[PDB]
Amino acid sequence: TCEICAYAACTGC
Repeated sequence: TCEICAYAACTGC
């Protein structure tokens, strides 16, 4: 999912 931190959910990024 967070392959390139694609989604807003992908925090830290």
